Amino acid sequence: KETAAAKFERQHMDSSTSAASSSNYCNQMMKSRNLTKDRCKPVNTFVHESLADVQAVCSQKNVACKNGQTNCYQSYSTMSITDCRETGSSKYPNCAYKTTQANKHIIVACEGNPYVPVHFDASV
Repeated sequence: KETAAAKFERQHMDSSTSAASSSNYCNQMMKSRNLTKDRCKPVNTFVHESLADVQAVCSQKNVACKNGQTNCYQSYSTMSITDCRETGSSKYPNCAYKTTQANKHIIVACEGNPYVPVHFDASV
């Protein structure tokens, strides 16, 4: 299984593109990253950075995760994120998304050795 840090990578990292170049970027992109291989995942976010850049968020500002958990961290600078939200009924295998390209600060849930983003939580 694609656990914690690898699952973050799978779900989020899109470094090859600096931004959602299309209003339908998420539709295709979601597929290639294994996210929609069985079911069309209702909501997800891509993050247009390297892993190294996002590891850098884990030691900026400590925050609470959306549930209340103490192990989420925010960057002092805005990051290029692409929110992928299902539109017009996301059916398998023709998964249908609405794409948002935004430059917002990110909350990554971090741990491990070396200390790495394991889960993405919120863009603020």
